[PDB]
Amino acid sequence: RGGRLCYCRRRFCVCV
Repeated sequence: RGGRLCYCRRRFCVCV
């Protein structure tokens, strides 16, 4: 429920 994941683009990632 809600949201929780880390996106990875190029050579850097980010959470929420």
